[PDB]
Amino acid sequence: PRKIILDCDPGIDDAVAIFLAHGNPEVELLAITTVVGNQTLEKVTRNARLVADVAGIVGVPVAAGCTKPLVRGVRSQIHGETGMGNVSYPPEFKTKLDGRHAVQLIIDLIMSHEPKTITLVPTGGLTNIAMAVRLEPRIVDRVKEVVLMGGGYHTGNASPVAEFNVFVDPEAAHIVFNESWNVTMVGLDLTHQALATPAVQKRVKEVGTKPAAFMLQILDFYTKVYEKNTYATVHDPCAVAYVIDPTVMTTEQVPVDIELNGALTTGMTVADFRYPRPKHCHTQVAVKLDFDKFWCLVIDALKRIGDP
Amino acid sequence: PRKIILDCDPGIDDAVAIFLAHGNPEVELLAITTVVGNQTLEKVTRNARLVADVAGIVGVPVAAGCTKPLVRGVHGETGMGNVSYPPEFKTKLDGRHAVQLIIDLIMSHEPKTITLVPTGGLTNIAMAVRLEPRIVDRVKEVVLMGGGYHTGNASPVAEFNVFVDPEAAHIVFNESWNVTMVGLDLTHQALATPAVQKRVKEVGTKPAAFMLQILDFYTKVYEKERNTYATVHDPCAVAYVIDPTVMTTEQVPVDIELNGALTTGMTVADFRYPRPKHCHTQVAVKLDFDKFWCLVIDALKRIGDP
Amino acid sequence: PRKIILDCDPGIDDAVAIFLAHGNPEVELLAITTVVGNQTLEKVTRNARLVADVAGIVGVPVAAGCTKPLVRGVTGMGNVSYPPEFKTKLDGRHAVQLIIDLIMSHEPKTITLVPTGGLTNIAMAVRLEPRIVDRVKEVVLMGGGYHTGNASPVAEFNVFVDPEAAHIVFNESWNVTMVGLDLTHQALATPAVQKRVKEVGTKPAAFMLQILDFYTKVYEKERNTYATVHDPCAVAYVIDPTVMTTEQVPVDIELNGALTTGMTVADFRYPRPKHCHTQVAVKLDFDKFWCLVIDALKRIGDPQ
Amino acid sequence: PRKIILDCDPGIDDAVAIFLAHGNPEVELLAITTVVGNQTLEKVTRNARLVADVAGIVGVPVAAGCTKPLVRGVGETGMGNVSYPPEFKTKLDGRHAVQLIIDLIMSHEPKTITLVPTGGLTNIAMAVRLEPRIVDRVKEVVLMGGGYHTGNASPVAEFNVFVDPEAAHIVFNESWNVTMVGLDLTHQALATPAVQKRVKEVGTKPAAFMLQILDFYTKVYEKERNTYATVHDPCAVAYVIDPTVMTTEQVPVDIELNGALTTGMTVADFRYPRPKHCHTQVAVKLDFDKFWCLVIDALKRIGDP
Ligand SMILES: [Ca+2]
Ligand SMILES: [Ca+2]
Ligand SMILES: [Ca+2]
Ligand SMILES: [Ca+2]
Ligand SMILES: [Ca+2]
Ligand SMILES: [Cl-]
Ligand SMILES: [Cl-]
Repeated sequence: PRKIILDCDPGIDDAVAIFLAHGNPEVELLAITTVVGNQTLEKVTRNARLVADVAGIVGVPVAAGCTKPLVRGVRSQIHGETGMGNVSYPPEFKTKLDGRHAVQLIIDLIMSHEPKTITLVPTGGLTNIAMAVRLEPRIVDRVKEVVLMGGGYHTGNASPVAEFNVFVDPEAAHIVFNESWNVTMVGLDLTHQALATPAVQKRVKEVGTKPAAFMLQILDFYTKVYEKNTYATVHDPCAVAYVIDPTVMTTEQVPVDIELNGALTTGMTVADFRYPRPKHCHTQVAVKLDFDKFWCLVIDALKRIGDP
Repeated sequence: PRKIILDCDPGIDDAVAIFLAHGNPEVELLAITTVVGNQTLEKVTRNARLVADVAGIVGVPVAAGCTKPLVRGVHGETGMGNVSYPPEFKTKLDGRHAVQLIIDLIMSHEPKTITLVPTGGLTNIAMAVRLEPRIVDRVKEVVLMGGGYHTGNASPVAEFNVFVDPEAAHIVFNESWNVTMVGLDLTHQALATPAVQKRVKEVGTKPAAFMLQILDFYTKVYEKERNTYATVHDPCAVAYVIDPTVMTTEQVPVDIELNGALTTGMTVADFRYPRPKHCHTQVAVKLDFDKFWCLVIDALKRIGDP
Repeated sequence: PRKIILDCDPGIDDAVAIFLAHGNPEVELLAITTVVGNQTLEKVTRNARLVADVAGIVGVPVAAGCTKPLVRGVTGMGNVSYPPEFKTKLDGRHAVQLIIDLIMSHEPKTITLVPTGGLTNIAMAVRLEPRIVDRVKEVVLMGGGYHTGNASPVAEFNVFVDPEAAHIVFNESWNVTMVGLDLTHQALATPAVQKRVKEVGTKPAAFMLQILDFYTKVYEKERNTYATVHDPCAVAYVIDPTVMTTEQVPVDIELNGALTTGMTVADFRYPRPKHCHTQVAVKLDFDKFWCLVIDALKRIGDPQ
Repeated sequence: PRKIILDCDPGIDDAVAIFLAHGNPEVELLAITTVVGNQTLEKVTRNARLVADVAGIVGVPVAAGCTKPLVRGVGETGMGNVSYPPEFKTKLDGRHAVQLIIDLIMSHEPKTITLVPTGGLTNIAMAVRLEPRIVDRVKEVVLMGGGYHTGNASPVAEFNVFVDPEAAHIVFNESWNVTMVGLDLTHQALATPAVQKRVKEVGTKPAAFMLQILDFYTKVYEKERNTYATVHDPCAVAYVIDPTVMTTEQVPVDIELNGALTTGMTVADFRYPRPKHCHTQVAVKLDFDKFWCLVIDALKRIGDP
């Protein structure tokens, strides 16, 4: 399997990504690390433990990371005051909180495993990844690659041109996108295609298990968020899906940089589609989703998880 | 006919726009005004007089405008694209600065009858707006070639006409008048394919040969910027004035980035929903390719050999 | 006398500048041109005509200029009332065109531009007729502040209200003297100065005292100091350059910064450049400055 | 003694700061941590170990920190014209400077450690974001950097802030108390011929080391000067030793990150009315004779180790 670290801020779609990464046999979750986002670090960390309980994830450290973006002030109409819809939390989690800061855990894991065996899969702001890069620069060449859900070369949500994960910590994104490692940006241009349509939702329900139920409950809290004018798009699992099977989406190799200064455009992932296209480029952007293959991967992972 | 003022920086694109405006029966050129860009004001004013000579354009003042952008600073070519200048131009230069000519024409003509058609940097337009604010409500509308909501050429995200004077663009886009942005998203479709160039060649007149010669010169000069055939840009704005069904448009808020490290000069269009009901700006989307080239070839035919 | 064009946004301190320019014989006022500032162009143009009425200024065109800054967004004078009709007529020309016309029609190097408001008219004139730049003698402006701000921690009002226009002016090749806040915060209207103004005993003196009393109330309330009169300092420099010290240093205008937009950035590092077209005013000769102001009020007297 | 951590990029100024902290009885060095600046992290770390050897500093961990700024890109022998020894006596702690800083602050009682940065603020900012509890636990920060009316790296920016403006913005916008000893203060710490002769008369190896390297860099950087050579970084240590060595003013101070001309400026708001609360203050006027007395005294107390 491909070993991954899932760095996230759950978050309903982060939860679906955790389910996909756990249930699919082609990826091995080495850790779930959390970062401040559009819920406080405390809240998304509680949510990550909740998702890990529901999916019965054992043997995988869950470590809390950065409580604040690098430079920007902290930034919930999407995922709830909870971060996880209207779900009931247990009195007690089975999933313990690792004692390490996520940044130290990411470093420890990368430095102890063989080179080029871990893929980083960030699906929140990039603060933890950037901190780890600056605290231990040797991780950059040791990582296999980075596949992040974030950005948008021609679509914004947080602003006309910026996507939330980059927008909440542009400086951290700038750090991640300007290191020499290979980066795949699974941005809004891709993830707006990952539609949780009624048909897809019925297939989710036909699994008939506690995680499928949890998922559709949080997902129609999400669906009523996205109605108020599309179906819920489930962004973050798209990044995990690419690690499972890169043919699930097309990509294009182009330069991508992060705007830090502009009054209208801070947080933009500026992708250069001009000619000539670079024949060697460490960044690529995702373009077209294979919708059927993607939803097949998500439903297969739910079936595999069963009822822990 | 639609009266227009063509503010430009020829430029092969601007030359084709001038031919289209002059040849097409539905446009009345009131002036050709020139502006600095990546070429100097003096060079493009010489080019504009060459274009006017070749098309036989009489009775239309040609006026030189701003020599520098508002705030920003800033080979082997005989004449324009290896077409020599005559020893002296037949077309004279109007004595007035383009900024003053634009004001004078707008204020002296009845209201809501003149369309401004900028196809270079927006410096003259912005100067005229700040010097005589009454022109804004008096102008029918503005149809400019420039910008790009998901495209760039000067940078990954900015187009030349906006990039060379972002401040002037910010002025033009933030006035209350109706603005149609015919950006690179649209003009990338106006490809001068081999079949199109054969039809141009078959017009068989000196302006057609002039257009093809200069287009070829610039197709070779800028070969490294393309993955397909040469395109023409600026005439698309004139075409929109002639027949607005030549392209589709979407009403959307558009603003100009002025202080981005990577994005200065970007036309930032907000496509998010909900889209505002009343937008004074719209962006051009899809070109009617056959109709566009039919208009261009028709204008050349009608110009004939002056 | 040195011919000047006084470009202003009255404004009590602009009023004092107009009085100084009119009353002192070393300067010849060719025009008073107005520009939008903190008050609208219409309002400061009414104020300029009022000030011209009060001082009996005749033969000097008063021309209204730009209604808006280049790019940025935006019961007579203090408590004096306007007359029902001004004696001073509003010129028909836009200030930008009047500035161009005067410069092009006079011999080269005979006119000094004295801006004491936002620089919008000056910048427009520069871009519309670039020949004025080499033709102007120099520019002496009240604006900016190399180590002092008021509109922000680091920006002065006149530059802050139109940074792009200031950038245009400071980056042309003509000679620029920046009389900024570092200098003008010294031009204090102390009780002794106000008593000497009172004792001139003319209607223009009493006008200046009334509006500067309106000004002292707001400077005590908002800055915890006596009233400073900024704009006449720039006129004073044209009258007599020994009224203040200057230092020749590069100066540029910040346009982008989140904290520093509008700042006049002066480079005091060594080595200094041998050829520098900008200089900044530093130390005011207080007694000489206020002497010049009082002498001009006495010369105007109670005018025709 | 007041416990400090000296986070630095030696650097002859930093060397004098280290000598002053080591020789003066009022301060106790808990650690010397290094950060990239104008010279590479590797180089200034070799320099720090050289300085520690020369001063005979034992029992004080020397730890290498960040090799790059947070966001921005980056006859000499060893240090100036002093060659390194074949092996240093002073060993490198194995911890990253950022982890040593956190460990020291978290293991000591609250409000007993003063951070004294004299290089880019990258390590400090990283430690803040990795372990936010350090911010309330630190007694205060006294940094050499910035310039409210003076620049060297640009017309308005000082090198330490300019090399990592983002890390400065982090350090200046935390709630802890910050004293900025900037160029407006330090341009006064002149090393006049009188001072240099007195330093020479101390007659020790550290004194000759300081004079030799300062002379080297004074010649190399003398067209950028209108007067004698200046020491900068020890002024922050001097403040910790005796706050009356310089005057201060409480004013808001922020860091410009997106200016065309002004990125890296410490923007100090001197306008009235001054705010209710200020957690930052700037140094203004130096007690010249007391500062140089303190430096020469530290050199005498160190002796020849
Ligand atoms: Ca997420
Ligand atoms: Ca053009
Ligand atoms: Ca004024
Ligand atoms: Ca010690
Ligand atoms: Ca240092
Ligand atoms: Cl003269
Ligand atoms: Cl000075």
